[PDB]
Amino acid sequence: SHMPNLCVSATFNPPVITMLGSALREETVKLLEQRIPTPVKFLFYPNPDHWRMELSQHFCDDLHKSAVFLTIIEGLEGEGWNLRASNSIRDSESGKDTTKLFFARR
Amino acid sequence: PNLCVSATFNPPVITMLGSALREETVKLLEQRIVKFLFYPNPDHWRMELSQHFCDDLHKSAVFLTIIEGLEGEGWNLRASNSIRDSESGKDTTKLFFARRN
Amino acid sequence: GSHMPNLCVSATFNPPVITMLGSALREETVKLLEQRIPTGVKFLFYPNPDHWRMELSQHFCDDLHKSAVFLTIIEGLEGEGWNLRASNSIRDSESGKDTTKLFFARR
Amino acid sequence: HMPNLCVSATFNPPVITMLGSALREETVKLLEQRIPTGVSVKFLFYPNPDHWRMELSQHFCDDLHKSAVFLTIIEGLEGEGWNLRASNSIRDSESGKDTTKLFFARR
Ligand SMILES: [Cl-]
Ligand SMILES: [Cl-]
Ligand SMILES: [Cl-]
Ligand SMILES: [Mg+2]
Ligand SMILES: [Mg+2]
Ligand code: NA
Repeated sequence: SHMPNLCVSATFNPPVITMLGSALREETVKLLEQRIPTPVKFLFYPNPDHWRMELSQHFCDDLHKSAVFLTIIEGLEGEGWNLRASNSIRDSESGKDTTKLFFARR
Repeated sequence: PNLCVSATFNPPVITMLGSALREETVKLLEQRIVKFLFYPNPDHWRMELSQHFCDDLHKSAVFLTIIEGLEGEGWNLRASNSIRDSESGKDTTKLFFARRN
Repeated sequence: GSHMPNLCVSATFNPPVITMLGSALREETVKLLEQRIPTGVKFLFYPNPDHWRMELSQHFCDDLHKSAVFLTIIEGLEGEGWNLRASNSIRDSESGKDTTKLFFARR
Repeated sequence: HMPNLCVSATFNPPVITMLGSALREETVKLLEQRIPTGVSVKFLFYPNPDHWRMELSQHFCDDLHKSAVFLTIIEGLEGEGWNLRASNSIRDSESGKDTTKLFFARR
């Protein structure tokens, strides 16, 4: 170990954001839960340990999805997490798209 | 500061989000890639090429011009992703940039 | 082999099938990942193209566990001197399977 | 002013296109030799936009061979001074074709 990474995954719609990473501190999660709506919360779950936020009453179009990704990337960069890679898929039957963002420590 | 550029085809619709994006950078891209129009909430620049059709090769050329234009302005490419929507027949690609500072 | 070797790790779901390509991938790295991935079974070697393959036949990874699998692979490989450079993913509507690729370069 | 390169690969049959004004023909020839070796043909030049295109009409690549093609391209380019920065991919359900893009920078 000693090489911590972070994965943020975002599925739409409705928006469901998950954050995974062994060195991810709750204080980082709390900073992002204030940025993303700009009083919805991230809930913690184990195996694998992660934080999950669902915006049940929200619908994001392409522009607002771009804004969500940007706020996450900017918030995490300020916390010492650098963006290294991303990927995305769209599921034709559910009509949902999922995007993953991978970060490394500097 | 970071920047997200999103490009949907077809017709081409290019959106650029990032508070630190200069209007001078936007103008350089306009000449490289009709104009980008500014809109608030969220603050962004949007260019729509209604009378244009870009095939796979021209989509690659559009991405390259955007990346090269932004690199010269101090924005480094960090990641990308893409999806194709089977019902609309449209594909959307995102390009993420970070400042070299 | 002018300037530094590379790796490609591909993962298809479901069931999870992980493939690792790259001539410079040492068997010691493959063993470390074998211990890591279930925590988040062995890799078998096949030629033409040379690669390591692991199947988890009795497993069904939801989206969260897919993210955990990618993270364990990235972290394991980073500790071994392999830096993540890019990723991509597709979903096949007819098979219902998604495939994600992770590309690494030497430090 | 900074040169970048985009390599796009569509399957099946495999069609590889390379765009980037600063791409040397020596680099094109190197990849021309590497790509068939990864799966075991030439790249043709076309204008508007200027690019190199290779076909393998008599070939059908499974997911493993697609990974091998991407890896050979990345490794070949890295030796030529091109660093991998990003990738993306889509699958078209009606044509049954998948397209992957690989972006490289000289820096
Ligand atoms: Cl992607
Ligand atoms: Cl990427
Ligand atoms: Cl897709
Ligand atoms: Mg994709
Ligand atoms: Mg990507
Ligand atoms: Na990258």
